[PDB]
Amino acid sequence: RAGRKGVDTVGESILICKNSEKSKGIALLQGSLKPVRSCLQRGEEVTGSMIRAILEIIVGGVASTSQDMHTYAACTFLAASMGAIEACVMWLLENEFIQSTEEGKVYHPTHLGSATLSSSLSPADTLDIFADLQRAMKGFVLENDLHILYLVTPMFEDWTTIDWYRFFCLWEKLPTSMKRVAELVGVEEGFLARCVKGKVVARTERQHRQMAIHKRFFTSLVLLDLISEVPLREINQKYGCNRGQIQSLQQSAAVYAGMITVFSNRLGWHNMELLLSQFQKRLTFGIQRELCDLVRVSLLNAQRARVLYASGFHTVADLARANIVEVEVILKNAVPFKSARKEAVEERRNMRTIWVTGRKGLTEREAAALIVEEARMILQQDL
Amino acid sequence: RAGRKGVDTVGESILICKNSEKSKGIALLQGSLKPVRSCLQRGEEVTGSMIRAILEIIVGGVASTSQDMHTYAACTFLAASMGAIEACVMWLLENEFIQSTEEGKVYHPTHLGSATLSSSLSPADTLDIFADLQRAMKGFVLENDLHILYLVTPMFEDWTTIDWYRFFCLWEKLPTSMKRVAELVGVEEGFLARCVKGKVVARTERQHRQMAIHKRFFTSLVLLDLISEVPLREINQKYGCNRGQIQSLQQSAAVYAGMITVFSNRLGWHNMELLLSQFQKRLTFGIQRELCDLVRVSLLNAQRARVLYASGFHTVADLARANIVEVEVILKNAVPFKSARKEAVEERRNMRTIWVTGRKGLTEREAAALIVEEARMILQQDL
Ligand SMILES: [K+]
Ligand SMILES: [K+]
Repeated sequence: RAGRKGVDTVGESILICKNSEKSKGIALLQGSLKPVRSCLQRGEEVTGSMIRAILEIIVGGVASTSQDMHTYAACTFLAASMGAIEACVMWLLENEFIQSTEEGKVYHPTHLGSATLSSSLSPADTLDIFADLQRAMKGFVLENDLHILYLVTPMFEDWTTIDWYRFFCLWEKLPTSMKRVAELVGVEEGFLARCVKGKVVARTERQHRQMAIHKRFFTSLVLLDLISEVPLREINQKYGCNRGQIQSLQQSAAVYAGMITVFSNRLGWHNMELLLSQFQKRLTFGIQRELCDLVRVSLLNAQRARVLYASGFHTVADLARANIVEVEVILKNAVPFKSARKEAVEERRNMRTIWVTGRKGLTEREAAALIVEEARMILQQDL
Repeated sequence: RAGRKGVDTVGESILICKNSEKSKGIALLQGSLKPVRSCLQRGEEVTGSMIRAILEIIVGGVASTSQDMHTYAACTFLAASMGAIEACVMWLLENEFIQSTEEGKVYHPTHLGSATLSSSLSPADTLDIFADLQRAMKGFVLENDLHILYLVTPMFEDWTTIDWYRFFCLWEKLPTSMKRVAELVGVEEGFLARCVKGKVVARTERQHRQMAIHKRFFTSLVLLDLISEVPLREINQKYGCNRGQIQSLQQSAAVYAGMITVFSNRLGWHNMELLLSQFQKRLTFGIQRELCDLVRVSLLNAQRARVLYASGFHTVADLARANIVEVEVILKNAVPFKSARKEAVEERRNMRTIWVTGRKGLTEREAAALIVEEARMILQQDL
């Protein structure tokens, strides 16, 4: 990124080092990129990338027989550099992903197969997800939205560094209704104590998904406050994570929530599907059910939707009838100031202070007129 | 075992083979024993045998410091053939087995440590056992003896080849009170179906202790009927296992039941200890609580104790007052015949038909007199 084309004569790069790390710095300047691996490499005859690859072609209906499988193996990048394929096919058979009809040896997708493909889910993750859902449908808590959120809470990657001492403090202060959900999932208070007392991550044993469970329940709490319209600064102080890690999490959970919804629909689990089908939109914007209609407008996010709701505008229909200058004023009240704000400067009438995507700078007035204009266009398309 | 010392001139050994397996047979005749491994060998820096070895010397109080540890490492068979030790010490620290007091670096046993040593349990198994007990004390079924038996049901080795189709048939016919115990443990009906329908053992994943759970619950059912004085032939037909596999199981479970009882006592878990402390004796002989007093006599097993109980002799005290020839007759009624038995042969008055340990052949009369004689000696020692 050193050197602007058409602007600079040269691009300069400086790597600051010490005498001790002097040799490692030179290694980088002379270093070159490593050769590209296939990521489908084989004491592991089976592998995730291959299992998914084989599942996609069989369920999709472009690979039926055993001859089609090895023909596919020829097209891979792994074979370009110049058994394992057969192992993945059996794996799909053992775990009810694929069917075999002896037309000798022809493979067809199951309901679980077609569901996994439509859900864009990884076959390795689908097994635990399928069990987790069946476990939840045997005993489910409906008095709050926490248990539902847990099912759509992603835990395939760490989104933040969790302070366990902070976690235990929230555990005790946690209401009884949410402790019931914790117990029902696997959250044991004993494991939480062995985390604060001693910084033993363990996780060496495969059976230590016990760690992931507590990380997942911690995350669901964050997502619970998030769709409860709890301020980002409160969530930051309460949990110990920045706004960057949160936004990356909600956009991840919004997508994941859609996956579990599709997965539940293709298996015929209507009751479970019915509950989940409202959280994709709520996780995206971080809102409650009431603001779901307002946030259809492009410029209206969580903060702008709430202040317009609390001012009499509950729906797009109510927002189309709106007086523009009234919308503008309500927007002006949602701004965050360090001092308890909420002189006359008439030189700020042209200040473009509202950002969009692929944006021209919008004034607070122009944005308001756009919100009312868009609301009317949507109101007509609703008929 | 070919050649009797002082009897035979030679010992002959014949290995019958085919032309195809001819070469493998010669390999055995010329073959010799492999060198003895240390079984404490090290991508495994930690190992079970070492962890147990280190735990025993610290808890026992013969190894306190870090110098004592490597001094011990010198005495091992592994070092005789001529790092890992330090890894095991940390493991004992991470899992609350051992304490460290910075007298720089001195290691002491915890309550969990001293309990494991007194229980003769393996440190690797103790972790899951400790969790299983804590899980059981949160929700425990007392209406039957099944849930208690599960806690003392050993599953570290396979004692028989379980027919899963047979298992599912017993599952449906299983009463509601015992289905509640199954659910409470982990027995899912879905996994039972995927065993009968398809012979997929899986168990490749470490998290597949789900297999062990169903094997363990199957075993507890056998142990339940066993202490319910259900005939060995019925248990054989019902489950599909021989009397040899059963006897090896009960003597294994009798010992294991004693271990869990001691383990519970050293942790202060009195309520749990109280329930378990009656099953070591019942698992040994395969009896109900009523026969616990009778089986104190050496010659009285499960079968002989029951027929004497059903005939008026409930205790050793009642058995000391007994008329010998009456005891003899009751014993004669407990014999199993193929025909519906239960001529006059007075030539069988000297037939030694009762076996003992380190035995002279006992007549049904001599045995009866021994039972009454022993009962009197015990009755006096009871005072
Ligand atoms: K929007
Ligand atoms: K006895």
